[PDB]
Amino acid sequence: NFNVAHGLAWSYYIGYLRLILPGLRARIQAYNQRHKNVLGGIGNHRLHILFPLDCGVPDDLSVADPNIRFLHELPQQSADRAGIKGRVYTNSIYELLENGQPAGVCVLEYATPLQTLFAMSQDGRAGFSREDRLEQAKLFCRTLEDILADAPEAQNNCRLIVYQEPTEGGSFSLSQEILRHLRQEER
Amino acid sequence: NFNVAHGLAWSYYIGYLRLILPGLRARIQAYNQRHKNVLGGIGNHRLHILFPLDCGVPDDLSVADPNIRFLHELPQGRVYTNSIYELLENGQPAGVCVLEYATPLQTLFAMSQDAGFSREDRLEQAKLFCRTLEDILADAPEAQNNCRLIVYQEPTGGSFSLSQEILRHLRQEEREV
Ligand SMILES: Nc1nc2c(ncn2[C@@H]2O[C@H]3COP(=O)(O)O[C@@H]4[C@@H](O)[C@H](n5cnc6c(N)ncnc65)O[C@H]4COP(=O)(O)O[C@@H]3[C@H]2O)c(=O)[nH]1
Repeated sequence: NFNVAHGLAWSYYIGYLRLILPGLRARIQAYNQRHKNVLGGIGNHRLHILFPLDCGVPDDLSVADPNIRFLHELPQQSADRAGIKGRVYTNSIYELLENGQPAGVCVLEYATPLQTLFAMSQDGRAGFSREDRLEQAKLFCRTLEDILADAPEAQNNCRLIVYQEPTEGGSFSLSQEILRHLRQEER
Repeated sequence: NFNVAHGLAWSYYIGYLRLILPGLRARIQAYNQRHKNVLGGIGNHRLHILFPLDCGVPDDLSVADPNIRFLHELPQGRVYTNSIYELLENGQPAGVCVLEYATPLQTLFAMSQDAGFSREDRLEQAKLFCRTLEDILADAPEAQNNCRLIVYQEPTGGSFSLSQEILRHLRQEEREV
């Protein structure tokens, strides 16, 4: 039984989003304070989560797209978690380039449960192919969104950036996709 | 839909157990080399995962039992650290091991506190989570030999001694070595 998406959504919400999002805005503030009249401030205070519905996450997106560039990590959030003293949650600020110059800066990351789905389709078991990985990833996204619609505070502290990928041409820039979202929160 | 246990089991094995267990021996013996002549070695090389079925998972193990005292961190993108604890019995140290809870049970717990999820629903997801993960471990001798579930049903305050439950499993593991 590989019907796993509902689990992934509730696990992501309770085990990460609802634990890390109430502290995010203060760790962005803290970082702005440490480098205020040097680095320049992060204005957008929401966590940007990439959701590639093919479940293709690279281990270093900075080296993936040359228009996405690691800036700094936020101040760490260390916490005792279920017997693990000092479990560490870290988050990263990235810069986005457009047509040469910089154009965006935000706290950004991939939705980690999509890696789970990815490993599941590669593990050699019988009834879980990319087809199923695809429908699981969309059910995951759907359920997580349903969950956030009933959590206004968490919904106001992050932004979900969902996209498929054309596996052919330059039909898609991920920086372009992120920049459009940042210019929608514009509003 | 609250059939969550299946996603919890696959999540916990694929995104954690599968990724930390292979290099657990090496972190232990690096610790043993660092701390041999002073703090002392860690004999038992396996991760011990507490699995309370009532989903009572405090973040500090000493709060669940004063006889479980933190000894030292097991050190070492995304970072994975663990905690070595020592078990007191009759006021004296009786066992040492890398020990932690199965964090996803906290997901089950918070779901019951809400929506559409009751305490019995929770207990049955906890039991389904347990069976599926144990099904997965039986299929992965690699991972199966380097961890141990410690499954129990008491609210971890009482005349139930969680430290005794752990010391029991620790001795049984020494027996089949
Ligand atoms: N980006 C990011 N995501 C995280 C982090 N911690 C958790 N998550 C996400 O939320 C997890 C569910 O939280 P939980 O701690 O209850 O999970 C359980 C947790 O008990 C265990 N685990 C994973 N990493 C660690 C860890 N570093 N330390 C201790 N336990 C860990 O295995 C986790 C499932 O891993 P996963 O597939 O990455 O699952 C999502 C994972 O997508 C994190 O630090 N960074």
